[PDB]
Amino acid sequence: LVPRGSHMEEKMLFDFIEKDLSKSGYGIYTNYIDKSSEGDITKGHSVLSESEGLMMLYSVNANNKELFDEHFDIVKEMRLKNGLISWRKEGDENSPSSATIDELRIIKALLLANNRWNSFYYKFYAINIANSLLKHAEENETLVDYIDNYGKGNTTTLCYLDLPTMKLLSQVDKKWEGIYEKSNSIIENGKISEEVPLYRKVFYEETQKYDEEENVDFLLSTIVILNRIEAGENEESSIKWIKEKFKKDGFLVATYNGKNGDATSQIESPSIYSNVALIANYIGDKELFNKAIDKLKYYQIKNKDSVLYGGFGDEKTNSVYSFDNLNALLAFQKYKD
Ligand SMILES: [Mg+2]
Ligand SMILES: [Mg+2]
Repeated sequence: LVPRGSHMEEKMLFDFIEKDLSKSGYGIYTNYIDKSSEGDITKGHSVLSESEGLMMLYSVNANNKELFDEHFDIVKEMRLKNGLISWRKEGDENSPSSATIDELRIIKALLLANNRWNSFYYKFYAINIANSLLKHAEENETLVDYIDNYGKGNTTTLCYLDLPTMKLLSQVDKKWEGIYEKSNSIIENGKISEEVPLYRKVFYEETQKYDEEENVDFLLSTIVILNRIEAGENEESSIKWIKEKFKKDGFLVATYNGKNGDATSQIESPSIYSNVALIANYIGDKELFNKAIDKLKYYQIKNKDSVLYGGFGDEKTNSVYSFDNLNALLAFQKYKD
């Protein structure tokens, strides 16, 4: 009953990300190794604003203003002439393109930071980004995924529709209510089936229709589900489906058949388990939460002699993805034992 080694997993994982996947003043690397042997992967030590946005969310949750500011300073330098944050940098070069989901994740961290630390600067900077999203990515109240200096795409991935950020934005300015309402309508009209109450992957603004994939991308649906509930919307049937599936298979994998709900992949991911844990945390489901956390504990590299100690990835090849590690850090942050 006296806690022993509380927050150990979080510490180990933060230590790995800070010492082994980061460079001071530069940011969080996308992969542990910049170039794989044989050259298949080549930009491992680029920095994604995805990674930075995740670390900012973690910092505000951790009430760590110093760490928050250190990653926000890197993001400010990734800002492009259109007001959006670049998707990626390599050394000193920013990519001229942006993804809506990264912009919205950063706006969310900034608005949370303003609420937490009473610092208007974060809020004003978030507004600049948000106004640029409206100017550059919006079409009939729908935000499209992709934006560069020449124009924008015409597809909307449902996991990009960050309802919680749009809700926060609506509290600052009413123009965001229409965006929230359209986004939520896209989500609500995109259920896969009654048997498998997960979500479509993409919405096509031109036809107002969804993809027709037979398989559900599970990670993406967990993102949509987490977004829905944090914004106060209803996900009772989807969460039941996840809880039943996790209970019956004993694991969750990358894809399921949209008709009958059978696993169609053998691949597990720390990002899937992270999201399931964040969902369970949010709704107060302790059993689901522990089940998801147990998977993350199991896959975390526990070997003190591995350079990957504390992290997630393949010990044999030193293959590591920042995205899985950062999502795991967010889940372990909720784990109090
Ligand atoms: Mg422990
Ligand atoms: Mg280390």
